Amino acid sequence: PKANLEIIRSTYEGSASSNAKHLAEALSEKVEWTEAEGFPYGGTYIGVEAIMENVFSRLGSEWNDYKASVNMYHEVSGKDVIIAEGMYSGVYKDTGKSFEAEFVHVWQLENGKIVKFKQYVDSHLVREAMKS
Amino acid sequence: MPKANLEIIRSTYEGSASSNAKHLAEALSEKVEWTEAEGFPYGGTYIGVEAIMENVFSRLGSEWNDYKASVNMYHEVSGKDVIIAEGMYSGVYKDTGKSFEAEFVHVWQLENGKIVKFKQYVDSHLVREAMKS
Ligand code: NA
Ligand code: NA
Repeated sequence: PKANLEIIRSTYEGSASSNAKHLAEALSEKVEWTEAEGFPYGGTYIGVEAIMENVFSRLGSEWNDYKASVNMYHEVSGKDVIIAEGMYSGVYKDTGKSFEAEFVHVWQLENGKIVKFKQYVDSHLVREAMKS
Repeated sequence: MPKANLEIIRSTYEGSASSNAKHLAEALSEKVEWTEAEGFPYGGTYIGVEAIMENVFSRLGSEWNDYKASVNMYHEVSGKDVIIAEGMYSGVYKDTGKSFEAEFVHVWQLENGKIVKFKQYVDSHLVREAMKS
């Protein structure tokens, strides 16, 4: 099997299509996916179909060029956990305002499947781009 | 020999505010660079303890009641002098009387037992909402 670090990098480091396919291939059936409360898509979603409807489809439809760029990956001692420090950027369609916001994503894997994801994000900056 | 990284970082959260502060001051390197998230009210990068206290901790103390950072997971990065803490802030903003809760991650880097870098990630919208009249 591919290393966990490689699996996680594969959800960010390629084209949008390769990233999306890689993520879907790696998600466990009952993956628990948490967007930060202050982020517009905040909440916890169980399974790929809820994640697509409530999160990724909206990142595509409400923003132009929504992008997540990782600056560091960290492998956690004594866990199957990968922590990514990164930056988001994008333009909110309704306002035309661009933003940048720093994030951390905490990924947990079991037997090489992604079983948990949690977003931490500088949500004030995201929300400011949404303000007319 | 210095104490373990994990021990040092835990000692900055797991006591009362007064001992946490003592422990942090004792562990900060002279060259520490400390970054608060841009969208957090005290956003910026601060060099050295004096700047950190002036711009960050003094204001957490003076502008809020019972500002607290509660850690839910401590992580140590394999083969690196990096500790990552996941947790929750809580507090009441004095000027509005509003309470908040917000999720954070803190990324700490050390060199030979002294903290050389800190970086805050925080759900800043929720903090900012408590500050609105
Ligand atoms: Na590990
Ligand atoms: Na106070």
